[PDB]
Amino acid sequence: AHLPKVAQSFLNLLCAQTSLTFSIVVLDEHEVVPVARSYLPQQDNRVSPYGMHLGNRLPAHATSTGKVLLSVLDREVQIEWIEKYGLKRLTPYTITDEHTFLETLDAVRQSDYCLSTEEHELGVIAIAVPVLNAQGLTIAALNCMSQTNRVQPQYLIDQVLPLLRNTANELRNLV
Ligand SMILES: O=C(O)c1cccc(O)c1
Repeated sequence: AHLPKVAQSFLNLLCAQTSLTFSIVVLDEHEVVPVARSYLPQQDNRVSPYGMHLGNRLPAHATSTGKVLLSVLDREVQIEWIEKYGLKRLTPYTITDEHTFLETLDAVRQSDYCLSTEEHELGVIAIAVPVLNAQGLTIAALNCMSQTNRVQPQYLIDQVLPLLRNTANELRNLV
């Protein structure tokens, strides 16, 4: 896929609303790649953690995005994926057990969102949702990253998640 241009407007929309950082993320093998991000120069600075700036590749098993994108696959394909690349711990909170990681991916499947709190880098939080195409294929993930000292976990649940779901929903018809 190569359609990050029409999405740039929705992301700035979500940021001007909430002062946070939104992105579209693509799964490549075992790392996930940001392909668009919300940028408003009048209020956002250009210094950002690992992966909040566009370009950087992060491991799938520690990001809210990456866990969302693995939940779609079948269980045996997930298993064959955890076998290949493994789960290297990065913070005191990374999911490194296998039975635990499968039961998360099944819960992110059923529930359609993933909140990951400090599971890749200390002081960073994110909520992600799947972004589908017309055919219903999961094609990317849309996520909201911030620092745990500025945003509380239920604001992400109570407020961001509704907006996230509306925005994913209106992309579906355009991609
Ligand atoms: O959970 C994420 O998608 C995420 C995004 C950026 C940095 C990070 O540590 C995690």
